[PDB]
Amino acid sequence: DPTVSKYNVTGNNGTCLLASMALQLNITYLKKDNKTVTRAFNISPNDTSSGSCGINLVTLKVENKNRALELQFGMNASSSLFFLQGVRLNMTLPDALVPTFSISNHSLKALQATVGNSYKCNTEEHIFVSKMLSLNVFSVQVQAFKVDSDRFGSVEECVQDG
Ligand SMILES: *[C@@H]1O[C@H](CO)[C@@H](O)[C@H](O)[C@H]1NC(C)=O
Ligand SMILES: *[C@@H]1O[C@H](CO)[C@@H](O)[C@H](O)[C@H]1NC(C)=O
Ligand SMILES: *[C@@H]1O[C@H](CO)[C@@H](O)[C@H](O)[C@H]1NC(C)=O
Ligand SMILES: *[C@@H]1O[C@H](CO)[C@@H](O)[C@H](O)[C@H]1NC(C)=O
Repeated sequence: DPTVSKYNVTGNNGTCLLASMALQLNITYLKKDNKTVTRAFNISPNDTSSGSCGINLVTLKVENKNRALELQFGMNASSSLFFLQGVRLNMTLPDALVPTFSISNHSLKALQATVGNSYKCNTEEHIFVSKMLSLNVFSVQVQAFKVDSDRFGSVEECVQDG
């Protein structure tokens, strides 16, 4: 299993993202020898993390020498819901036909919960990013935008955990 890592993003108005989650990139690509391969790359506890705050956009970037993954969270003030709305990936794969590439999708809606509550799920979710890339959220507790007393709000647990 991927390792559960903790994340805290703080900016001008304090903490805007709390997360405890295990993540894995599942990528299908063409190797130099013209063959297709599918590999998993776990987000490592060792990765460098950072992020940014705002009232429309909250980001978390996890990176190392060969890879940078950015999660973008959005929210709808009229509904007071937050959600993962985007994924950006930069990667270098030495054995790929195209070694250095990017994959993105900014039309996502996952990990959705009420603003002021936290999203929690222990059931693996394979989030489609492109035909060739999924973000596997192996387990997660996450909260974006509004954070009170620097801790998770009440849990909204995915139905599948039942
Ligand atoms: C902080 O709050 C102010 C006032 O609510 C808002 O205008 C500003 O965009 C917020 N900044 C961040 C980084 O969330
Ligand atoms: C990917 O690389 C481009 C160009 O260097 C950069 O603008 C972008 O922020 C990078 N994306 C991530 C998620 O680091
Ligand atoms: C934002 O919330 C309002 C109120 O529920 C709704 O009318 C609107 O369609 C929502 N936007 C999106 C993108 O869901
Ligand atoms: C991005 O993800 C959304 C949600 O699954 C999907 O509807 C859309 O087709 C995706 N875009 C691409 C280019 O894969």
